[PDB]
Amino acid sequence: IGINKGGTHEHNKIRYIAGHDMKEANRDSLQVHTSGVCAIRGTMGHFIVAYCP
Amino acid sequence: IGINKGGTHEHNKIRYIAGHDMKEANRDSLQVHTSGVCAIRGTMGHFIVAYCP
Repeated sequence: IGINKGGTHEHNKIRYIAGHDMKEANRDSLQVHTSGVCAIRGTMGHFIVAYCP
Repeated sequence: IGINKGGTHEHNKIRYIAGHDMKEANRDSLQVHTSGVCAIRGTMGHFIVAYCP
């Protein structure tokens, strides 16, 4: 998470690559959830850390 | 619910109070849910009434 073609500190941007070309997307649409509705505390880099039912 | 600095019967005006001021918000985002999603019937004032699994 959190790269804008370079080092940056923010929480409204996610990167992915479709094919062999890099792309963009929005972090606010990111969601991780088990059988029940789940929530995200706060993450940085490759890892997503949270509580979850 | 349903107060816009005065009495009104409506479905798209919710007030949330941060600090010692008054603020505007939309009722459409009001959702109550346990592990399963609940069902809102229609409410008035300080009270909520609903079915829910």
